[PDB]
Amino acid sequence: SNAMVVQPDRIRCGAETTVYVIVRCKLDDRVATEAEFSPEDSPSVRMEAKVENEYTISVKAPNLSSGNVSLKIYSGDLVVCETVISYYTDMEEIGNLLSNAANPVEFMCQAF
Amino acid sequence: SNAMVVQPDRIRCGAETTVYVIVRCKLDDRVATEAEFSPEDSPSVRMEAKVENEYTISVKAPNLSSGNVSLKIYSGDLVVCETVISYYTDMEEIGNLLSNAANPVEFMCQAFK
Repeated sequence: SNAMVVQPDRIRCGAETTVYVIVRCKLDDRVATEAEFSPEDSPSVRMEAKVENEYTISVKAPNLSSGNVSLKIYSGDLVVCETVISYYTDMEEIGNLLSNAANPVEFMCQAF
Repeated sequence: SNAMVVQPDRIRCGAETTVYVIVRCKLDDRVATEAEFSPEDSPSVRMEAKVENEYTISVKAPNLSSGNVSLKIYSGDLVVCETVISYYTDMEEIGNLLSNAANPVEFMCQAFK
């Protein structure tokens, strides 16, 4: 799409995180740039976004609950990025890290 | 410096990860760009680095051991970025996340619920 990368696409709940969106089309530095975070079962949230450069937008992600959140970025009534970013809690990530670090396929003495 | 942001600056050991560097000065598109990862007790690893745009470089980070790694970005004999990135393991991050809880009763209630 037009959004090359949304770094990071995963956000930890409660942690102040800055999301960076690199764009392929040079952004118009004359229009207004804002972001919209839409959770699953919650009203949308309108965050002001900073234009770091002709291809880079930054936004301080809001403290939302766990689950998936849709991220839109309007560069002046024009959607320059439409993607989904996921929120997660500390316990969720600890459980995923244990499920990853406790895998007998990671041992594999011969791996065959 | 010339590196506005280097994201991510932390890399999980097993997970293949792409690092993005935003530069303050225009990049020459027609010049070969590479990266140099210097670990603490290991020889440096050189990687092909893609110039994504006039201000953005991307590089696939190599699978290194945990600790701090120095990242140098060369735009053809020209150092455009010099920063440090940290490698971490699964258990290290588990400990870091546990260190963020309020009190042990919280973690116990969340574990036994």
